[PDB]
Amino acid sequence: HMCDAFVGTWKLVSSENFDDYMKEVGVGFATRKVAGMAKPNMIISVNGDVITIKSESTFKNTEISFILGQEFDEVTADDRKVKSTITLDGGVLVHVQKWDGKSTTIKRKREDDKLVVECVMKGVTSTRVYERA
Ligand SMILES: Cn1nc(CSc2ccc(Cl)cc2)cc1O
Repeated sequence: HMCDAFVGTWKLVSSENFDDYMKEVGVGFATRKVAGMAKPNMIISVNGDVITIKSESTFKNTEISFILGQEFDEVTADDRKVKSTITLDGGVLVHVQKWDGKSTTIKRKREDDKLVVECVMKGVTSTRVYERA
């Protein structure tokens, strides 16, 4: 019910430090270049307890479906095989991905009419701002 503020179709309007985030994650040069060019839409829906987040771009369409607090396997757009858990903490969707003894966290929050996505890998944060399509 509260997760309703996230539901809809969103379009990327700005990005900061995404290349640096991808470097910290271990993404190679060619994938960074093509992924960094993408202007994805993010489509979020809910059906009962199941949340679906789709990312659609010229680089790589992805779709994850999950229940809050319940681990799932995810193949990321850059082809990492990760174990993911997504929870809703104080109104923020918090997505933790674990692989090869590493961890990254993606937070999605509503701020004004934006959906702000913060991606953190060690000390490196990328901020990506989406608005309604
Ligand atoms: C935060 N984020 N992630 C994507 C998918 S593309 C992607 C590429 C490389 C990495 Cl490391 C993560 C994601 C699009 C977007 O706004």
